[PDB]
Amino acid sequence: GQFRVIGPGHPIRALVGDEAELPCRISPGKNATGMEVGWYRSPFSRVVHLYRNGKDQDAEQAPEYRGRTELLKESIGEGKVALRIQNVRFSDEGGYTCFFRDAEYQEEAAVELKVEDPFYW
Repeated sequence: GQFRVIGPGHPIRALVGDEAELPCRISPGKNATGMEVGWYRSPFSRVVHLYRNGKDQDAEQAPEYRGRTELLKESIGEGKVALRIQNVRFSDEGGYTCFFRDAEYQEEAAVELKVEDPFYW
């Protein structure tokens, strides 16, 4: 085996109508720009976002995420990425799984999203 994939040890907190950033990275950090990086949605494992061969693969993500997601690559050269989901809604709450795949090697990490409507604060 090679690297492990890890996410934050806390849930991500987002507000309805705003953006949420779900981070994940490989450890130890190394260049992931050339790897396949993906995010899937619990519990049917629908694809939230898939990056491969240096491109976001719009056609491979589930229809509902089209136009709502971006993979932030600022730190991908150091093995870290963040899935940015726009216009968050309560239905986005829950579990997500991130994965980094290098050739035949792949690892994953679980990320949880909590959502609140600030109007009701």
